[PDB]
Amino acid sequence: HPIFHRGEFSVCDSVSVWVGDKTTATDIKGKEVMVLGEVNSVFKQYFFETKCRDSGCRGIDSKHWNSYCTTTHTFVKALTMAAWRFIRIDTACVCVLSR
Amino acid sequence: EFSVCDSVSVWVGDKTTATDIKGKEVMVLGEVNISVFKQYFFETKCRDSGCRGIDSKHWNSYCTTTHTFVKALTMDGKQAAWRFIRIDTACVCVLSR
DNA sequence: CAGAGGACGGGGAGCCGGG
DNA sequence: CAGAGGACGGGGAGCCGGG
Repeated sequence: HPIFHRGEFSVCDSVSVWVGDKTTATDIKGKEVMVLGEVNSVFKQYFFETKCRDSGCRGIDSKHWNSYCTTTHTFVKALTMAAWRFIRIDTACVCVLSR
Repeated sequence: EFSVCDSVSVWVGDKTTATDIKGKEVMVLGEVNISVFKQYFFETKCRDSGCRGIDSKHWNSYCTTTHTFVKALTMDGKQAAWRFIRIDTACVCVLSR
């Protein structure tokens, strides 16, 4: 999904990228932290990030609704400065409504 | 304000099995070392009709759970291996017609 | 190191989790 | 075990990434 060959598409478009160069982050606490290049046997730290691409979300009933596309976040462990902590990684592009 | 597709988020700390980024089933180890830590994962997914707020007249629609990839310490034979596994991460709306 | 309401959700840092 | 195209997206295991 979306099942393209069947004509499907997201309400909000996203872009996904692998992030190998991360140096600072906001942690789960809401505080800014330094993220290490490598963690221990030894690995580079990589994060899969997915952001809103781009108004309004596609396919919305504008007679009843305001809408916008926004980036939501998950929490992924990372070695940070040394502590093993949850950090905010962008993860989807979802559609939020009102009025 | 609310989502077009309602999600539920939860902490999971009892994951023994998962699908890895290759598409293959793998065993997830209880704990990982540095001082030891349990592996917990943040998982978000759809709860449940179309999505909410959609122009029904013109569009079919459904809510679906999307996934991200998170490293975890996994069993590979008699060795430990640090592999990306698939984790539910959001609920989004897919359109058609 | 010390939870949860209203119906036609709730345990572990101002943390994660609204016709 | 060695990339990318139509236009009013592209590098590192069937892997990640459509009026």
